[PDB]
Amino acid sequence: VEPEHVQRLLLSSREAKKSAYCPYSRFPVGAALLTGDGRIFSGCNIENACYPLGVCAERTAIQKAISEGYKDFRAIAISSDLQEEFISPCGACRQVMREFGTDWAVYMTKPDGTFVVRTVQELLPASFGPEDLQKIQ
Amino acid sequence: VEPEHVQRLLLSSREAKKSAYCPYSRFPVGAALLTGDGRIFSGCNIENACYPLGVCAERTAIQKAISEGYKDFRAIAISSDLQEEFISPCGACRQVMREFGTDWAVYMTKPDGTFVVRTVQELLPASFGPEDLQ
Amino acid sequence: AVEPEHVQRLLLSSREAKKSAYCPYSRFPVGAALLTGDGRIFSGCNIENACYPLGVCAERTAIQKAISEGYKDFRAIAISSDLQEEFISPCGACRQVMREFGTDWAVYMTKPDGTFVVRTVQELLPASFGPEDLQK
Amino acid sequence: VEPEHVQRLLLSSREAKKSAYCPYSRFPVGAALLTGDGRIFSGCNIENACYPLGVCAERTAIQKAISEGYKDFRAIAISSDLQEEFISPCGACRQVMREFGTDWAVYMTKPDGTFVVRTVQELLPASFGPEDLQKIQ
Ligand SMILES: O=C1C=CN([C@@H]2O[C@H](CO)[C@@H](O)[C@H]2O)C(=O)C1
Ligand SMILES: O=C1C=CN([C@@H]2O[C@H](CO)[C@@H](O)[C@H]2O)C(=O)C1
Ligand SMILES: O=C1C=CN([C@@H]2O[C@H](CO)[C@@H](O)[C@H]2O)C(=O)C1
Ligand SMILES: O=C1C=CN([C@@H]2O[C@H](CO)[C@@H](O)[C@H]2O)C(=O)C1
Ligand SMILES: [Zn+2]
Ligand SMILES: [Zn+2]
Ligand SMILES: [Zn+2]
Ligand SMILES: [Zn+2]
Repeated sequence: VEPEHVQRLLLSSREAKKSAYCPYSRFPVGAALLTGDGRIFSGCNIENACYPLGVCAERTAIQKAISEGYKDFRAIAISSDLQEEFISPCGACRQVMREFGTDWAVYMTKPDGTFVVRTVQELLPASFGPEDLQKIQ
Repeated sequence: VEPEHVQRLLLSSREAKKSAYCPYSRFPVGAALLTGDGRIFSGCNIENACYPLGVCAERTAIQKAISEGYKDFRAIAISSDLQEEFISPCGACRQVMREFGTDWAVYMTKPDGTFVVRTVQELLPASFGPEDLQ
Repeated sequence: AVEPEHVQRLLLSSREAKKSAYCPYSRFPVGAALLTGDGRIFSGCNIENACYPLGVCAERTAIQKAISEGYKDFRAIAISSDLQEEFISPCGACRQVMREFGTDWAVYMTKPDGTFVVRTVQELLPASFGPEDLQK
Repeated sequence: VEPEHVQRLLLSSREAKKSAYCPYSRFPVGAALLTGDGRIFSGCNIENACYPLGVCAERTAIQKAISEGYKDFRAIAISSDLQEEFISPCGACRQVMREFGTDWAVYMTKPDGTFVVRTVQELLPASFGPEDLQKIQ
């Protein structure tokens, strides 16, 4: 029913959630990042005794990709155990997503397979970015 | 919000920028928060040798306000030295703002005094929030 | 060292600061108070977020408050929590922020009964990364 | 001459530095993490226009490992272009390392291959950790 790449995205994010390290919130989250060439990098939240030091599924996935040399992203899907709410990315992840482009898709899903799609631009209007430090020239 | 407050808020934000500790970016930023009862808490960005450990002006101000017992905010103004564009809050700050409501105002200014106003909701659509964990 | 008077003021201040803690997620309130060179005290408490990574520790709330007011000379900082049988220790992120402003100052890790362990920033963060590494 | 695992760590850390996304500080850092079963996970610092949203090499590597299901870490090496100074992990990274043990090694290096090794414990004494949050005490 859904395009093949969307199927891959949803399945990978749901699978990625199994590796979540969240003994404090018991709120497992998984993510699957799709690059331009078709490769997928997965991620999950990894908390810390000192809450502020944890990391979200999206950034774990984006950080993995970049460390591997991939900066061209097409889309990223997110999965959680919230059955009645589309899992949405926090502002911090939106900012990191934005560092690598505003024109890519974020699939906010539910366990049943349903989802909402918004671009990074829509998720982060009038975004602060590289231009602020006059880095685009 | 009362224009009397808006002005005091905008000035406080620029004044706060003078304390900025940003020897790495050399991009100082100030912010001023207005609570529901008219009290104003300001803040500035404080960087660190290891970049990830720095903090933004908005959060410095919000964190200050909360530590003083205030959690009901009406607006927050931001000021920087960037001439070409209105200084807007990074996603992390938008998420901290959201933690305490989506209906308040964010004043994104330019050094000359002009600005654009947007609510926390408009800056962080379809947000993740407290209700996700309740 | 630091006079028992300032230490008591720091101690009472951190404990009092802990009352404002915003921590509905962990329900682990923490308070902190730092002493500047001129004797002024600034306090803070942890402030969490629905998305855990966006919270902040009590020490950084205090330090950032101090700096925002123009103070960057610290003599000592005291931390307090509800942990009965354990001295509350600052996390690594806070130690690194403390280090940005010196390594020779004192950190007081306390218990709810007033007992404490004191260590310098240098001792809590040895062979540290710092501003000097970016100059060279 | 160093033990094979040390050579691998040193070399991987050096190679991972090439993927560093650090246009703001222009200070590239690489890290390599050795797990108990011998697998190595690399990472690099990934900055953001808004400085606070950046991530260090050590955590990029640790998060990669955990996302893949590895929590038993044996050692991690760090590399930078700092010629006459062993690159040291920031306090934030030492806290993340500590979440997964205090008794493993950290190799702080220089480009010439020389290094200083300390355990997580020595780099983060009287640390705050998971047990401080245990329900019963
Ligand atoms: O969309 C997202 C919302 C939240 N989280 C993670 O969920 C836990 C609770 O905030 C934390 O571990 C937090 O990082 C994500 O990883 C993604
Ligand atoms: O030494 C300290 C240890 C932890 N914390 C705070 O405690 C909660 C649980 O990690 C989080 O809110 C965390 O920030 C401090 O504020 C100080
Ligand atoms: O809206 C804002 C944009 C950026 N910053 C700060 O500016 C520096 C460059 O990213 C960093 O110190 C960053 O924290 C703020 O304080 C507020
Ligand atoms: O040991 C380390 C010290 C610093 N960093 C990174 O170097 C840049 C300067 O703070 C930042 O990008 C910072 O994250 C590392 O990744 C490792
Ligand atoms: Zn996030
Ligand atoms: Zn910010
Ligand atoms: Zn801390
Ligand atoms: Zn680090």
